[PDB]
Amino acid sequence: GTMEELARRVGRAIERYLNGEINEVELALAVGHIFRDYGLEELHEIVDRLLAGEISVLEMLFRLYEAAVKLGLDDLKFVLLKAIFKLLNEPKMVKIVEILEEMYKRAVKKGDEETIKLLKEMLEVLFEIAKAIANNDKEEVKKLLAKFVLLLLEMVKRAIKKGDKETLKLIHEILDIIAEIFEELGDDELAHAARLVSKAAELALKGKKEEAEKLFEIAEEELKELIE
Ligand SMILES: [Zn+2]
Ligand SMILES: [Zn+2]
Repeated sequence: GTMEELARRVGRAIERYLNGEINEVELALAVGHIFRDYGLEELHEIVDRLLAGEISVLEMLFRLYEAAVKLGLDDLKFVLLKAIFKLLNEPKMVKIVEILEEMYKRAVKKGDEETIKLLKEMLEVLFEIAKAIANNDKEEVKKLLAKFVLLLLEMVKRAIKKGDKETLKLIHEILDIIAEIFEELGDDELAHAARLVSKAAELALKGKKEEAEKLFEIAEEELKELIE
């Protein structure tokens, strides 16, 4: 079939594995069969390694995401990222990925193609965040999240000059989750920058978009200082 149903089938298989309905060998066999049915041999060879016991579920998910990036499958990328951030116990990152998927789905049904690139770059940043979390590199996670907040700031700046309103609400929700994550990581300046960007977005959405700009410059300057 189409690449839309492949992502749904793979997501259902991984969800069954995570909920405990099936085991590792059953998951490997089912996902390999799904990949072979759609003609994707490169993903099938990766799943063969999990079937052979060489690698684990998380490493296989990472390799599958890297291969899907090269192949250009987007819904598969979102499914794989959600599965990765569910294997590592982080509900907040899963919520961020869910909101990002909603924005991508809204963007693909219209002519907006500039936001697709932004969502791709932020997917790259989130993948790097997951890789740093897997290595327990807590210093790199903060820098990657700062880059993610800068990308969200770029998106909100682009959206304000347009008529989009639900984009502002989704970005505000994402920024609030990011600020909560920063607070739980024992940081306050980056959390303050995230909340400043969120406040600017909310002020622009409310109707007062003149006070939003000074907040935007203040927040971006602070983020650039804290990235170094
Ligand atoms: Zn095989
Ligand atoms: Zn404070």
